[PDB]
Amino acid sequence: MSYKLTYFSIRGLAEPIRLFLVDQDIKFIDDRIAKDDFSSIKSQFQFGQLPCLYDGDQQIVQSGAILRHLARKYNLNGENEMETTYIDMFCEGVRDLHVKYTRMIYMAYETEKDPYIKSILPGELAKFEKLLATRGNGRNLILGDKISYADYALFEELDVHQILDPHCLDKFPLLKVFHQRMKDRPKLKEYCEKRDAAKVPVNGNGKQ
Amino acid sequence: MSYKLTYFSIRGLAEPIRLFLVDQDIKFIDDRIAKDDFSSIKSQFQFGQLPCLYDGDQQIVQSGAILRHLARKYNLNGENEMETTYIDMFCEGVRDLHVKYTRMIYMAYETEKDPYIKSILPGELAKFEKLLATRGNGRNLILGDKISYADYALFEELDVHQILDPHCLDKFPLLKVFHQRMKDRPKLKEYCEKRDAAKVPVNGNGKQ
Ligand SMILES: CCCCCCSC[C@H](NC(=O)CC[C@H]([NH3+])C(=O)O)C(=O)NCC(=O)O
Ligand SMILES: CCCCCCSC[C@H](NC(=O)CC[C@H]([NH3+])C(=O)O)C(=O)NCC(=O)O
Repeated sequence: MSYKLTYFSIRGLAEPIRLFLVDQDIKFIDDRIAKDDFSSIKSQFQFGQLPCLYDGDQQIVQSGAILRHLARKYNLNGENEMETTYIDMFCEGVRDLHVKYTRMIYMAYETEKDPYIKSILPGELAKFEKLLATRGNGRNLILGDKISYADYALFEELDVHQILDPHCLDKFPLLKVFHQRMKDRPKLKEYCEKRDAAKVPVNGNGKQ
Repeated sequence: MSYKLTYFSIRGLAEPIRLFLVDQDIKFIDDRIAKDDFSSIKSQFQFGQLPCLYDGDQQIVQSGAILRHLARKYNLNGENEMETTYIDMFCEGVRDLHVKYTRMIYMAYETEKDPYIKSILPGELAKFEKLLATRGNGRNLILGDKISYADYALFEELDVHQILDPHCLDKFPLLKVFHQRMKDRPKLKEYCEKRDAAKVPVNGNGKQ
């Protein structure tokens, strides 16, 4: 196949890209590497890291650049400049939350999980609840009736946070409904069921 | 008057945006706020954070989204899909280095500065030295002859690292020369010399 996505055998940074491809029914090689095999191939990647998307003869690293490239190719980058900017801004906010999440996961899970759930996460989710409402009253997708790459990133971030704290979206009905809407899309429903059956690790250290 | 960039009175995340605006002769209000004034206006921003670009009636937060929007608007976004993807990838790499840099600056300057300079920074710069060479043999700008938004980000990242370690580019001829080339652009030369004579801090904690 012409698309190949190389990453570790976890959800991590690649999962929104996987979700984009699965939902759009773009067939790809999901190339999942063992942690010990990475050293021998790391020099092949431009910053020594994954994920990497091979798109025909093009080798593209950096998850955000991969997503935006696919978005342009498949018309999921908004319909005008303002929409393009908005989904970019939204998606960058999602990345900020993921940074806070991964710092807690990898550096301080045993002591910072509880405080993160109680004192950090609610205020961060509230920013998205308010933002999501700006188009289509937040009752469909980030841009309203048309899907964009930012929807896959937000879906994943809400999903991993619900694993972490099953009740984190209780006070956020728009985010809760958005999450379920995205999970109900036929190709994602099937994919997420298989992902759960295999208990795919969210992170590289087994914590979630 | 049609642009206002609101950020703290440091270089930080805003500086590549300032550099883009100045060098492209885009007039803007450089709205540099005091740290104690931010608490009172925090809720006006979509993620409670700066920088913010007011572009006419549009309010755009997230430094990467801001710079990508300006690049589209002023045709500094590459001339085809591969170029646009490439500069995105390159610029995201620059941001990754900045994350390493700021973590050290804000969380462990006294214990981690020397190990950063000796044992992290050189391998990170080597990645950029190799990558720079893929277009124009890396002997002009990131895309070869045409400037792009990524050039401003690479320039600022190289400059702040040269403040940290004056000798860091000695053994990277392409990056060294790129830095020389960018600093000699007349609008940047004027702006940067005024900034540095005014002792504008790189970071918010007085370390650099
Ligand atoms: C234990 C595996 C799980 C770690 C989770 C972090 S994502 C993997 C990490 N890659 C990155 O940090 C990529 C960051 C880049 N900014 C992006 O968004 O793609 C990597 O290749 N790191 C491997 C390495 O540097 O050796
Ligand atoms: C305090 C001076 C030093 C600031 C250095 C960090 S940048 C300022 C910080 N903003 C961000 O971290 C924005 C990150 C965002 N991902 C972006 O790229 O714009 C902020 O508004 N923080 C203020 C806050 O959260 O209250």
